[PDB]
Amino acid sequence: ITARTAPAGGEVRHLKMYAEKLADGQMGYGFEKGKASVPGPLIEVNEGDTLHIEFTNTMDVRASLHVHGLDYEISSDGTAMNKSDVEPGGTRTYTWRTHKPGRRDDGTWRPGSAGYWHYHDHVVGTEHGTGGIRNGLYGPVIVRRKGDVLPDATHTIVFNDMTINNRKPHTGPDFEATVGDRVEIVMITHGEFYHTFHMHGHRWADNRTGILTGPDDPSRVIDNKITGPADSFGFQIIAGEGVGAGAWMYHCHNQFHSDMGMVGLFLVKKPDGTIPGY
Amino acid sequence: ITARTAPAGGEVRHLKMYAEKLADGQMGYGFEKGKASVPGPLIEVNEGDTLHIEFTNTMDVRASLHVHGLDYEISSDGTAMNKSDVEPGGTRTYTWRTHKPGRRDDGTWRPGSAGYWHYHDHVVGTEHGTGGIRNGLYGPVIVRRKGDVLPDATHTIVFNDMTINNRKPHTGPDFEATVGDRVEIVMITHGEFYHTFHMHGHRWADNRTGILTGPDDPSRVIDNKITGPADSFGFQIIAGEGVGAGAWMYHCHNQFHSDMGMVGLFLVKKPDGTIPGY
Amino acid sequence: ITARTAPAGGEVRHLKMYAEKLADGQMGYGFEKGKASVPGPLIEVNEGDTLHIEFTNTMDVRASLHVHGLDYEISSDGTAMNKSDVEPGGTRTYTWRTHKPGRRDDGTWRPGSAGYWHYHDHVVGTEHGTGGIRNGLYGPVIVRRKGDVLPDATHTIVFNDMTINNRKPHTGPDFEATVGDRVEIVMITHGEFYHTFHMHGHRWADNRTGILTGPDDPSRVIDNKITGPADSFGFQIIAGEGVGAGAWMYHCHNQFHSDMGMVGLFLVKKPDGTIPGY
Ligand SMILES: [Cu+2]
Ligand SMILES: [Cu+2]
Ligand SMILES: [Cu+2]
Ligand SMILES: [Cu+2]
Ligand SMILES: [Cu+2]
Ligand SMILES: [Cu+2]
Ligand SMILES: [Cu+2]
Ligand SMILES: [Cu+2]
Ligand SMILES: [Cu+2]
Ligand SMILES: [Cu+2]
Ligand SMILES: [Cu+2]
Ligand SMILES: [Cu+2]
Ligand SMILES: [O-]
Ligand SMILES: [O-]
Ligand SMILES: [O-]
Repeated sequence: ITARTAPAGGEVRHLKMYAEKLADGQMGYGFEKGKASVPGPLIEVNEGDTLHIEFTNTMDVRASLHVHGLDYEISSDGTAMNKSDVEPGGTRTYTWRTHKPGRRDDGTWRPGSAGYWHYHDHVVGTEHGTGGIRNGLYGPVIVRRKGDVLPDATHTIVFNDMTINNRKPHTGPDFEATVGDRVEIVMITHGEFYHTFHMHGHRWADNRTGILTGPDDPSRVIDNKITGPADSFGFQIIAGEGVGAGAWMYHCHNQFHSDMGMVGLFLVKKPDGTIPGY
Repeated sequence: ITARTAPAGGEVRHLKMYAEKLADGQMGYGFEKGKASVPGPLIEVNEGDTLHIEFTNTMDVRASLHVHGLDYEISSDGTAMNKSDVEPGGTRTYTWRTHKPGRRDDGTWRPGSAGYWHYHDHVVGTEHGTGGIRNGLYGPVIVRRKGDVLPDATHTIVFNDMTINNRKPHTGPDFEATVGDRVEIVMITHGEFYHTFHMHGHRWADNRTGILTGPDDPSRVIDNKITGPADSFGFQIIAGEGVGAGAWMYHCHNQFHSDMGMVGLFLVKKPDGTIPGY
Repeated sequence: ITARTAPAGGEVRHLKMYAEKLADGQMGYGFEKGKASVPGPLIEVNEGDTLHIEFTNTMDVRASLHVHGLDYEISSDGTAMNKSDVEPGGTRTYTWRTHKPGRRDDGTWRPGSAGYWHYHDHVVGTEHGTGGIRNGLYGPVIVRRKGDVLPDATHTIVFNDMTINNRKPHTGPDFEATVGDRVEIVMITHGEFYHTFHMHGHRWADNRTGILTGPDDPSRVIDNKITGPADSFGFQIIAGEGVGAGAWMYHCHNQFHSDMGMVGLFLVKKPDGTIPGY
């Protein structure tokens, strides 16, 4: 493999995180005060890493951090129930652990933590984070397995109710690649709606990594994936592979949601920077 | 594998079953008159087993027994259309067969019956069982393949419209386990709604058994599964594996649905019997 | 395998196609003028084939042809944005290529084009084809991989909003087979609703072909499949295998949708042409 690959994990990483109310009314996570995003920052790690996150709630209401997929103790589940949220102005340290797969004492196979996951608030608005999530308190988490192929860039598309990334309808987000790039997309759904994520000109494997191991990988290949609230998948694609440059559309294929604004562009450029038709 | 495993099938099993109207308005299946449950009793069998069920309808309206997954002749499909429902007070013997996998004469591969299946009414309220299903006429069916790992206990979570197991909003069901137990979940959806089943602190394989065969199983690992009417999956988890004891929440992650009551507790206890925080 | 298998692709195929406004008000694709259908004709090809489709728009409104899964350049994505639709009375040649799977230069594994795909309009009603798709501008596309088992017949079932193949509620379509026939279903969903496709007495593998490769194929076996707008899968079944002849119901298991009309019959006949109960 001429491509970069993920190393074996086992680091103890540290991370400061904030929750901020944004001037537009939204709420967002950030790694630096004043630099909060919706979606929030991407956290990326290797199976075996441990992550300590000193999370500071800079808001006037309680807020929390809840993650999918990773190992955490109940003290870190981010729920009011388990006394795990954070009061206004407070600071709590959360810990996420990840393990490699392997055989258990009983001969059964323990799955690893690798995958395309995500984190979100669990206590704003309701004890399930309905307000925090609607407001933008969600972000992606990637856990890589030793050997995983690494992309040239990672992009996060979140269908949150009937928006992408909390944007006004019909305003993207667009993003750009050059024909040939190894583009990784993290796709997360939130809210009370169901969607189908469709991408013109490109397809991927409906498995953990979006990539087939080889000739024996039985995973289906698809260009259209159904998604429900708190579902998260990812894939990698070769921008324009076999199809060339262009303004490639991505959208929710729900005809109503398409019409109502859930559309963006994957702008795959030629080596000279141009996009056929423009 | 030092865990118990399912034996080869081939038995001819007999079963008596009833449909009763319950004092609280609902309708339920049972194995003994006066002991009907919503969800109904679990039927569990091995590939190759045959099941003769003498089903007696103790209600004042036609009722039936329709099963997913297993082999049955049209006389046992449980529809009014094919004359295989049951008159009030009547008694009828349904037969379900199961088979092992193996090679067909044409060299193709016939799948076996193994899986996480279910049974429900088909003629109450409408010719599609809408009333019976609404009222509680559904139950789980497990078909095991020789060698399948057996659990310490099995639990059935049914998302029926916007309830769990037909319970009142925000009333569980909760279950208890001890850190270390092998806990099997049978998850069934019924009605006119779509859901995502989420479970804190735990994850499983999105394949037939919920378990990875080993290092080569390409099955994706998830903690959030989308489900539609009459969908049915299952899985096993090691209670608290890598995360400890606690009041672990499970719910539909549809923000509206969890707000409206669709939440339960998976109480994983320390060996002293306690649950962190209480 | 003593059943017919798909050959290696590589042909350059040519195809003429029309969009016709039908007298009942719908819009359909056809291969011959005056012989348009909803669903439109089945296009079927082998990995490596190229297909040039001279598509003539016979209607009073712009219309287009957009395909899932296969390779196409941006000049052929069928969108207004990319100047790829067809004006009334106009004629445009779209091109679809397909490729075999194989190893990329970087050691990674490029998936082939094989699958159960589909094509539909992208510019009638809205820039997402909401009108065309509503009216019936959709059809199936199969891309076979060398060695794929071929069926005795293929049938296409489209859940379009709350109809099957744009039919009036409770009017089928029905299909006939003989016990033993190898029957292929192409299942496609369009519109703004979500569905579960259920079939009595039969089951299939939730992978690309609906078939297990053999004893090592980890794919789940199911009889009930969730589906969203622009989703497309297919499978093969042996009509009546292990269950006998009969009037086998297929429907959307959404209790509301089946009550509301989304039901059809798979009439599996005895060798004497009869159907148990009639
Ligand atoms: Cu939660
Ligand atoms: Cu959508
Ligand atoms: Cu498309
Ligand atoms: Cu969540
Ligand atoms: Cu049915
Ligand atoms: Cu729900
Ligand atoms: Cu969670
Ligand atoms: Cu059913
Ligand atoms: Cu599109
Ligand atoms: Cu439906
Ligand atoms: Cu059924
Ligand atoms: Cu489409
Ligand atoms: O599309
Ligand atoms: O959650
Ligand atoms: O059914």
